[PDB]
Formats: sequence, structure tokens, C-alpha cells
Amino acid sequence: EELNSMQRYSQFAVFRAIPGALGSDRAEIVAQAQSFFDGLETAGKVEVRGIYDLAGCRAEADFMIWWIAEEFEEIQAAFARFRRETVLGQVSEVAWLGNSLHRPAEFNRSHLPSFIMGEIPGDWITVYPFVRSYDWYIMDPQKRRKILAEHGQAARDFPDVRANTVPAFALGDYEWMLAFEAPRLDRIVDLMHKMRYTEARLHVREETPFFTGRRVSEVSELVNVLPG
Amino acid sequence: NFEELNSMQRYSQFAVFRAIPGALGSDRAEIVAQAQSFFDGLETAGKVEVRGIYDLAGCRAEADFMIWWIAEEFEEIQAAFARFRRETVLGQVSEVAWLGNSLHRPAEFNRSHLPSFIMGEIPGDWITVYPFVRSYDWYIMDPQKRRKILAEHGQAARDFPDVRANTVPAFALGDYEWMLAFEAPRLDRIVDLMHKMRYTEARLHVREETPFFTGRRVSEVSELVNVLPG
Amino acid sequence: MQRYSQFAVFRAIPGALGSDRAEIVAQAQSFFDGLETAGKVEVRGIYDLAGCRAEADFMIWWIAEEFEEIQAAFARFRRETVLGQVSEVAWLGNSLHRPAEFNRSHLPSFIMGEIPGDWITVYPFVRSYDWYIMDPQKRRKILAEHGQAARDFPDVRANTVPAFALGDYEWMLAFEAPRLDRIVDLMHKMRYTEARLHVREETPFFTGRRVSEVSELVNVLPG
Amino acid sequence: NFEELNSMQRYSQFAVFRAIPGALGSDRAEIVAQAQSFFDGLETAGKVEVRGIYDLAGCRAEADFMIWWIAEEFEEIQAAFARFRRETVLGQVSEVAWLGNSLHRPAEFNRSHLPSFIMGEIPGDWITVYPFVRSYDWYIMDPQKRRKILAEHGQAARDFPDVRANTVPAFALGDYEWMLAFEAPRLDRIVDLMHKMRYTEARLHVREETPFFTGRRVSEVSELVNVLPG
Amino acid sequence: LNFEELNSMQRYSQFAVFRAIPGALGSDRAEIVAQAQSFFDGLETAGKVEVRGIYDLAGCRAEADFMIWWIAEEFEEIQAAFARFRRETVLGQVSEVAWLGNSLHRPAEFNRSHLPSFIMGEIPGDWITVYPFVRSYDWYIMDPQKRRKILAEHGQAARDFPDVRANTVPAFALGDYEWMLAFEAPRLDRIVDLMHKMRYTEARLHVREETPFFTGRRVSEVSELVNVLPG
Repeated sequence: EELNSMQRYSQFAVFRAIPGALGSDRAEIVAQAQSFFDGLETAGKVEVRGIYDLAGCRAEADFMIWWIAEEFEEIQAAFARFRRETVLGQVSEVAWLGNSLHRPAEFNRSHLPSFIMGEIPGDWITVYPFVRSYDWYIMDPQKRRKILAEHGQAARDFPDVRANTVPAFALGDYEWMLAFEAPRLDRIVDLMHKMRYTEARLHVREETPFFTGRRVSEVSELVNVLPG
Repeated sequence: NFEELNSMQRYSQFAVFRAIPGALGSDRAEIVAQAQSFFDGLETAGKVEVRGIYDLAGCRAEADFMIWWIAEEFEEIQAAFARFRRETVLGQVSEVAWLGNSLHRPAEFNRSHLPSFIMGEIPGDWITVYPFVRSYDWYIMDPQKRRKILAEHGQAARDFPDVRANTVPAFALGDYEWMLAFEAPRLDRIVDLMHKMRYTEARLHVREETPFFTGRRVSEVSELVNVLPG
Repeated sequence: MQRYSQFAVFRAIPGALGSDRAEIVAQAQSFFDGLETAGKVEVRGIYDLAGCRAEADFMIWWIAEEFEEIQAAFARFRRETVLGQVSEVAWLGNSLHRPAEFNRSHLPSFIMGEIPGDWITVYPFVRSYDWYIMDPQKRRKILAEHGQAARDFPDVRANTVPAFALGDYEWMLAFEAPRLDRIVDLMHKMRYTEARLHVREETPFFTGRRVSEVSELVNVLPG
Repeated sequence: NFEELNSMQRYSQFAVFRAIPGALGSDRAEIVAQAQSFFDGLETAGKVEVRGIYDLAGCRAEADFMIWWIAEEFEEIQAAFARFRRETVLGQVSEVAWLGNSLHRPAEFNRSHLPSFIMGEIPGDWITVYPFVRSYDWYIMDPQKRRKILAEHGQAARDFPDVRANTVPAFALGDYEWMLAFEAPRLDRIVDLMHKMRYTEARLHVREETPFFTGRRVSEVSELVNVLPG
Repeated sequence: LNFEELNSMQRYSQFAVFRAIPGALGSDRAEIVAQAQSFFDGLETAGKVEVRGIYDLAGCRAEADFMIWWIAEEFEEIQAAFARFRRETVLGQVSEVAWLGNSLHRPAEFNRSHLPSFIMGEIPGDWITVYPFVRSYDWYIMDPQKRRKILAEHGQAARDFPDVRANTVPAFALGDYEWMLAFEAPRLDRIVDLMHKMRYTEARLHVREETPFFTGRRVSEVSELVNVLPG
């Protein structure tokens, strides 16, 4: 309805820790970061959907910020302020940025990202980019439509895993930004496994890197775990 | 004045830089003054024209800003590029992430298709830049068939006259066949154009189209330098 | 039985460890002894990867019922032990044990609680795009003939575990054996299978020798 | 028919270096003088022939200059390359980016096709260098069909006699099958030649052709050293 | 079947490629040389790791400078020697590991007279090129009669190069590759010409990966190599 119509950019900002930069005394670093995110939230323009602990997912990445705003300029500004004006940003390196812009789906305008639906973020997440085969969009539309319907049917064993599938064209190297949120990580793993049993898998060119981690309740929890 | 614009010799370079963490610091006043005077010197020398400086913040890891400049001779871009790196602290505290070089040529079939910069159009507020490589079979394809595919490609862009194209040969100036830049008043227009252009036969004749660089044109070297991470 | 398994591969930073390693070893052994105490994360092995590949030197194989327990242990190792502070993370191979598609007898060696092999080869795996939608009894048949191809190698123990969404891959594989040459020969014979026609990725490989305690590993490192 | 030039043994190396920012500094006159003495020492020993030194500034990220030198025995190039890195300050403040090695051989079909440097032609003011790898099926193709494709490929270059070709085997001297270098008075003629050569059937039998290195042949070391970042 | 003992022998083979660290060696290298020579003397004396060659790779490729080719009955013996070189000699401490190619000798699938130069005890070549190799996915499951034919044509294609000595050694599970390849010859131009001629074989339709290449010159003594490196 109005949710298909609305303008929202989404960014997954993945950061890596620099060994030795952070130190051991961190209470004031914690206090300053929560203040930063507190200030963002009151300002009403950038919505932080989650801060995630990616420890142990992959080499060269440690945490991720998922934030959302009507204007990309607002994400640019928050991204820069975080890096420039928080100790946490000063001591971390940008590892990967996953940018996207919400649009109505092609065939099923009732398919909406969970964050657009305003659903509570899930405790666990996996994020990755996606690139379709070269022939996918110029394919006969009703064949693409059937494949996507079969794709959809294969997912409804996972109503507890909420999908965010968002266009990413010209916001980086990719066609789509994908994010799956669930109460338990094993359901995200099983969903990806089951979704291999679909004809849509014949129309895939890229889907890495993956970022998977745990949504923290409090930035305290992330800071205290990073390498010093 | 189409035939004269088509025969013009103009090289175009997108110079993408990344800021070295820790190199800029808190005292950037002289860096900006020194960088502004470099770009002022470029204007008065009157041979390398800067179409824009762009803030790429938030686009990708490992790129922060980009210079788009144009010259009749590539050796003049070489001199300007080398001078920026060697004789300004901004160039000294930055590293080169990627260079996209190109030389304007007439289009193969439609000689009214010319780059926005060649037409002297005002540059757009937002830009996306990326290289391009066609399929191996694209150029030996029957020319009537390639002509028809390119005409359908163009028609697919009918709803986006506010997105101005710069499609420019890049052979032998790097690893690529074409340099592409799309300029628009708002970023969402570029995203929506790219998505719509997937719905074309031309898409079956592509090999490479990354890395992408997307950002915002700044009015002043001042505005860019003060965004950068220290 | 639910288990997450992680292969955490580290690279030694030459210059970072010195040859005052005695304190570093004792501190690292204390970390590991404490993990054993807590009873959540089981270390199957520490492995000397010296000479396998550039940019890797050692690997930890540990296992837990919940992934956040591994995140905590991995993070504590890098945060609270000098060995972790002076080492770089090279690569992480994560996986979650799931019952096999057709033959429910095929269980990973670590799930059976078998003794770990002296030698190990670990690598990630990605099947062809068409593998899972292939006709099912066709895939069953290929997988059975593939299993039959390892009959001469009962001393090599398999660990084939799903890795979907825990990184960039579909499966994590780990083969354990008393002699490295048995792993080499098993891999070679496994090439003679129809399954090889349905592969997209299988690197990087990490091959190495299981050590007795941390000291035996730390004393090898370039440091 | 060109027996002697086809028979001779010459190794050819393109050595591409990157400037290490911060290493070279502001004091360059003696670095220049020492580098010219190294190069004059090479001329006088008569084993290694320096065909050109090239300013690559602005071509690609992470490359800055290139030495093209030639010698009858590869160990002579190895020694000069090592001596440059070891015993000149310029070599000590530069980083090796890429090396393209080749060995001259007669052409498969047209024994009149010989590299520009083998024919003793004067080197061109502008150059593009890149490696090449053919399709897996190329060499086993029926020879008369490969010969026809290569004849048509040569015909496609006929309007560019000013762009001189160097197509040289590279098998086992690195990761590639051929080392290609095109030299010309004008960079724009190299771009146009590369564009035109896409219009051949040989393009259907290609696996790799990057990285590209493109730049301007200098007259003297001074012109290069003075543009590098300090 | 005149080679059954050599076919059954167990020998691992590693190509260890190093990169010099600019500014680390300095210009007085006499002590580093003597220390390195001592390290290699110790290996010869201990009798477990055979050094077949040390090679000057200057000018072959960016990011590599020299290579050690050594061989042992047990991989742990190479592991120890590799670690000790890095840990206990300044030359190993001032160099970076660029690349490692590991392999384990096995009888050939069809022609059991085809054995590596190093297994046959042949004098190592003055010039070498080393690279890893990965066949097409369909290579091993293909009908054996077909693979036999292709491999027989492949060996025949090398007929004019008896002076180029092959080492085609399984590398499965010792790294990212299927084979480790090394060709040794008295003249580098002979390796270039062999490699070019070997493109004219059906086997090339069954290739997936064959880089990086390391090509260089065998040095008589450690002194010769160290003196070449950047200070």
C-alpha cells in the first residue's frame, strides 16, 4: 500500500577491529558510543535496526550496524560521524558496505521487507549481497514469475525467518541486498539449505560475502568483546 | 553542433582516492587552502577541466573521494594527477584506489548520442561511475543485430531523461572497454534507471561492470576535506 | 545431538612473538584449560599448519552446542591471550551438524566421539547450482557411488557438515587419519566419481598435524 | 625470408614498479644521477638493451613506471633487474608491481610478422603493454582454420601501420602465453586500434588480457623521477 | 614394469617460495650467509630432508625472490625444516613466505615408466619452472580408455624435448591443487618451447588452473642467492 510507496535506504556497515587500537579500559568508550546512538535515535532521521556481533563469522570482520533512513545523505552523515567522532569508529576499519533502496516487488506487491513492515528485528541475522544471472530480467516474465512463486513456496516452511530483499543497483557492486532475521541461527542455516531446492538457483551469479551474527541489546556487549 | 563535438579529442579520468586513516588529523586548515590553490591553478592553466569532486562516503570500503577531470591530451591529465599526489598534502595523505580512463569517440550507430560532458551539460548532483566490458562476441556480431540491440537499449531508458549518460571508450587505457558515468539530481533516479536497464537484450552481452563508485558532487574542496576520517 | 563446529585458522605475525614464549605458552595453556573447565566448548585439536600454505600457521578445531559459545571463546582467545593478540585471523570455517540427506548412518567423526586423527585436511565446499534440484534418486545414486569410492580407506574419518549461512560456503569437510599419505590417496581416488561433475568451489585447503598441547605449537612458530 | 631475425634469441621484460609513498622524498637530483649511471653502465656492458622507460602515472592504481629491456640471455635481465633493485636508490624506494617476460619466436604462419624491437624499429612515444592467454581450444584448432583467423586478424590492423606490434611468446616465463606491446606516436591511435581489433573472429578465442599498462616513453630518467610522488 | 620399487617409494616434495623484505638484509651479509649455509649443512648431515635446489627467481614475478626445493620421506620432516628456517635463521626471518607447493610421489595412472626426475635420482636442472595444476572436473571420471589415449598423445607431444625433465607429482589435499609440476632443463628456452608445443594436445581441453608460475635459475651455493637480494 503506502509501504510499497515509501522511500527508505538501508545500509549494512560492516567493521573490523584493529588489534591494539582499542585498549583495555573501555567504560568511557562504551558510554560515548551509546550516547552517539542515543543522539541518532532522538534526532528521528536514522533508525538503527541492530548492532551485531559478528565475532567468529569470518576473517577480517567483527561487527555490523544496520541502519535505515529516508535519505541516503542521512546515512552518509551518520556513517561519517560514527567514524570521525566516536572512539569505536576511530579504532575500527570499514570492511564492507551493503547499501540498498526499498522498492515494490516485481510480481507480488505484498512481499515487503520485514524492516519496512516495522517488525521487531530478529535476534540472529545473516546478510549478503546478490547478483542474478545475466538472462534473468529479460527472461519471459511469466517464466520468471513462476520461478519466483516456486521460490516463495519453498520458503513458507520458515515463517519464523523474516526476509528483507532490497534493490542495491548502483549502490555498490550488487543487484540486491538480502538479510534474514530469526530467533535461532539454526533456522537461518536450514532455510538457506532448503532454498537450494529451487529452479531460481539456476539464475544466480554472486551471493558473497556472507555476514552472520548476533544482535546485541546494548553497545556495551559489543565493545567489551572486541580485541583490544 | 554534433559533427564538431563528435570529432573533438577529449580524455576523461575518474581518479578515486581512499584516505589513509590517521594521516589527516584535526588540523586541516592549510590542507584545504593548499588543495584549493592547486585546483585554482588548474583552472587558470586552462588545460585540465575538473567536472567535479565527489564525496563517496558510504558507497564502499576502500574509497572515499573522486576527481573527475578532462583534458585534450592524456599527458595533461598525467601531469595534473601526478602533481596532485606529489605537491599537495591531501594527495600525500591519500592513496589511489582506482583509475577509470577514457577517450571520447563517436557512437557506432547513433551520432546524436554524446557524453553529457561533451555536450557541456551542467554536471549532476549525484554520480555513479563504473567500467564496462562487453561479451567476447559483441563486436563481431552482425552490425544490424548489434544496432537493433543498442536501439532497444536506448529506448529502455526513455523514462529517465533527467539521468545524463557518459558512455566513453576505454580500450587500452586500463583493463576495460568502456567508462560509464550517469549523473542525476537525485540518487534514487540512478538506482531506478539501472534496475530498468536490466530488462534489455544488451544484458546478454556483458562480461564485467564493477567496481561501482557512487557519490555526491561537492561545491568546494573545503566541503569534501572536512568529511574525511582523520 | 546439535553441534556447531569451527575451524579457526591463524597466521603468525613474524616479529610479534619473540622468543620469550614461555609466558605466552603458559597463558595460552591456561586459557585452554579454562575452556575445558567451563564445559561448553570442546577443543578437538590444535594443529600445526607449518608449510601447508602461505599465510596460515595454526588452526583450532573447537565444537559447541551453541554458536554464541564459540563466538565467546574465539573472542576471548583474541582478546585475553597474548598468543591471540599477536596472531592474525586467516580464515574461519563454520558449520552446523545436520543428518545426512539419504543415509542417516553417516555421522561425522566428531559426532561419533571418535579419537581425533594425527593428521587433518579441512576445506570448505560448494556444489554446482543444479545439484540440489537434480532428480533425487539421481543424487542419492551419485552420493552412494561416491561413498563406495572410499571403501579402501576405513582409517580416514570423514566430517561432512552443513555450512550454509555461516560464511561463504555450503559444506565444511574435514578428513582425519593417522598418516597424511592416506588423506592424499583418498582425495585422489575420490576424483574418480560422478559427484565431481557437480562442484563449484573447494578451496582453501588447510592441512596439518595435531599437536599434544599448546607448547608444541607455539615453539614451532616464526615469532 | 627473415631467417636470421626469426632465429635470434632475445628475452624481453617489462618491469613495472610502484612508488612507495614517503620513500623518495624531495631530494632527487642525485637519485637521478645515480640511476643514469646505472643505465649507462648497462649500455656499456652491451648485454641488456633498455628500449624505454615509461611514465605510467594515471594509468592504473598501484603502478607508476616501467622499464622495458631486452637481452640475449634471461640471466642477464635477472642480474640487471636485481642490480637496479639492489644498487640504485631509485630501485630501493620502488616496489615491483608486475613483471612481463617473453622470448621472441617465429610466428606460426606468417614468418614476416616480427616484433618491432626485433626489426630494430625506433620505439614509439606511447605504449600499451598487457599479457595474453588464448582459449584452451585455440592451438588444437585445425591449423588452416587458425591461419585464416589470424590472417583476418592481421587484415583488421591494416589502417594502423603507425602502431607497431610486439607479439611475443611468454609460456613458462610467468602466468601467461604471450606478451603484447603496441607502440605509436599517438596514444589515441592505440585506443582506436584496440577498438578496431575487437571486430575479429580471433576475439572468440581469448581467456585473459589484463593487466594493462599504458604510458609515455621518457627522454631521460629526470623526466620520470621528477614526477613520482615523494 | 621395470620400476616397481621407485613407484612404491614414499617421498614428499615441497617448493617453498620466499620474498625478500626491502631494507631487512642490509649490505653486510657475510654472517647471514654463514648462518644459512650452516642451516643447510645441518640438514644434509641429519639425512632426512634433501635440498634438490635453491633457485634465484629474480625477475620472474612480483612478490617472489627465491625458492627452496626439498624432499623428505615424511611431511613432518619438511614441516620442521621449513619452520626452523623461518624461526632460526636471519635469512628466514628477513624473508616472507610467498607460496608453498606440496606434493607426494605416486605411480603414474597408466605409464608406469613415467617417474619424476627427482625420484629417478637425476642431476637437477640448471633452470626450472614450477607451477601447480588442476584438471577439468570431468578428467578422472572420464572413461579410462579415453584418458589413456589423451595422456598417450600428451607424452608423445614432448618427444623432441628429452633434455627437459618432468616432475608431475600429486598434490591432492596438500594445498589448493591436484598436481605439482616442475620442469628442469639446461636452457630456459627449452622450457618455453616445450610449454608452447604442449599447447597442441587434446589434454588442454581438460585444464582448469595452472598458475602461479615460478621460473628461475639454480644457484650453486647460498652465498650466490643471498648476494642478489635487495638489501
